[PDB]
Amino acid sequence: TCPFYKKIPGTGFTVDAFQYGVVEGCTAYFLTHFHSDHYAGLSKHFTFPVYCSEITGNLLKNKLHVQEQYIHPLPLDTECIVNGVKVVLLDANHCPGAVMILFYLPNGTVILHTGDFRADPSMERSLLADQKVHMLYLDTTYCSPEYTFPSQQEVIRFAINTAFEAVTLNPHALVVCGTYSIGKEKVFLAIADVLGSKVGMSQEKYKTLQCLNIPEINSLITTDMCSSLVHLLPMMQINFKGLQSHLKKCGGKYNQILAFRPTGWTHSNKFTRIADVIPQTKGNISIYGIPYSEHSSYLEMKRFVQWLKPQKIIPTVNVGTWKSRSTMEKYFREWKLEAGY
Ligand SMILES: CS(=O)(=O)N(CC(N)=O)C1CCCCC1
Ligand code: NI
Repeated sequence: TCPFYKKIPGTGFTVDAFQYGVVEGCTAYFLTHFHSDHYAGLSKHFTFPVYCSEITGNLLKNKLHVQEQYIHPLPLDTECIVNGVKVVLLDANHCPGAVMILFYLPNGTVILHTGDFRADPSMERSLLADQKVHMLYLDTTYCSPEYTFPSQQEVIRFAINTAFEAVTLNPHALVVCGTYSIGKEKVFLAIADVLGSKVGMSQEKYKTLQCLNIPEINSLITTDMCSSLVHLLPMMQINFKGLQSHLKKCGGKYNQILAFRPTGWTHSNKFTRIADVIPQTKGNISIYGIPYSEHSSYLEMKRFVQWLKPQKIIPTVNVGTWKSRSTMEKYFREWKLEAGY
């Protein structure tokens, strides 16, 4: 049974709704981004129209093997008509290819679905500036004031400086970065750039990255592990056992590992500053957890919503408990009373 918050009223449209079989009345299925909780259910046998970004379309075709005739890519920042309804895709500042969707309903209502997003003041000068939005379907992942983290720029500065220092001190150190989905590519690309290396990875991860329209990508990544001193591994292998095992396979080329686990928020944000972050260490292996978020902080979310001034908000994350739902509704009312809308 498809839940109400994945349906767009007054249309034949759903958003991120592929795990419910054939949804009654759905003439077009929108996909905001290529993360498994959102695409769950799509495969080579899907036979309905899918609307998405070009990058998402590349991943559907090459990784899930969806047939080309059912993939409908749309350009960003461009008014398009889909099954008689005007829509616009906007950059979500999430992972590559991720979008927000603006729907202009036949009755005059305007709906924004954020998909997953990291709110930014730059969104205040998109096509959102032009008109009123009545309903907002909101990525509420971190909708509580305890959720603080630094800018992406500050986290990358920390990672670059940390990696460059370690490898300049010991030229026989290897850098490893964890991954389990698309997103957060800047972490490993920025470290490899400062070290003058390509990023080495499996054939499967190389395939994924080749779908993302990143400029000059062939100059930045490789499947030749022996040529690279920055390696990507599955996130599950970023632990002392898994890294010890990987070091053995490198044939005495290296005598130290510096590893990075880009998490979302963790409780150590409530205590510590980014500059003060320290690794976990056992012998010649050190592991850094770095708070690189592709979701809005509480303050970023609050600013976006108080700017947009929607008439109704529908959360799309943390919807499963009465405590979470009550907490979110209390913040939405606070924000409106403070701003005066
Ligand atoms: C826009 S708001 O004031 O924050 N809001 C809560 C919400 N979920 O939109 C409600 C206001 C009263 C009518 C239902 C909507
Ligand atoms: Ni996501």
